[PDB]
Amino acid sequence: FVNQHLCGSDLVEALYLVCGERGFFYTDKGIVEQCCTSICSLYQLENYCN
Repeated sequence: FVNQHLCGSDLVEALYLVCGERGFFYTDKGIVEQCCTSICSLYQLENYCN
């Protein structure tokens, strides 16, 4: 969807548009530190949801 930073608000909003089913995975938070101030990788973000 985007090739820049998104941070929770967008990180979560995207993980939502990324999967759109069971609210993707968002509890442990093994990320958000490089996808908010740094760029991420839609490929990896598309693997958080089941």
